[PDB]
Amino acid sequence: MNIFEMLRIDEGLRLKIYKDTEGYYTIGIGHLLTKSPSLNAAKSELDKAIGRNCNGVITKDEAEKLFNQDVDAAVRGILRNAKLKPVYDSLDAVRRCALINMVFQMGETGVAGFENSLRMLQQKRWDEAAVNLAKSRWYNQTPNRAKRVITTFRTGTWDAYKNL
Repeated sequence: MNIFEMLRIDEGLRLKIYKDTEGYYTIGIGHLLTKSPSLNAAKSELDKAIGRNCNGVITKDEAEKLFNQDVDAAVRGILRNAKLKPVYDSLDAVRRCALINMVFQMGETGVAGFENSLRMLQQKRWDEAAVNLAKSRWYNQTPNRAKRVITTFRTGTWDAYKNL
């Protein structure tokens, strides 16, 4: 299993503009288009992102291209972030995937907001950190996905996804 397959499981793939769990306009593999209520603002952003007149729809190829860009940007973001980089560097390969997953869903800023949990991960206090991560809006809003990520940090294996 790898970051791409993990994220493809968590986000799904949709080839027509859709609304995410928060109600925002998204397309592909969790690619947020805009937080704006306008489907028109969304269709404009989409065309700008793809470089063609899409009319709210894209091909598999376009979805994957967007996905490659987003995972890349998430990774580069972590490495440039002063709060995030040290944590990332301290982790093993599977757990690194869990942090990337959080960053892709919630942005750098958002994850950087989990101060206490980050400190516990850096310390390698797995169980403690899993309990702390669960005390967030994130966990209450998307509990099954949060649980999968949480189990990933807790165990350092892909068991939560080997099911799926």
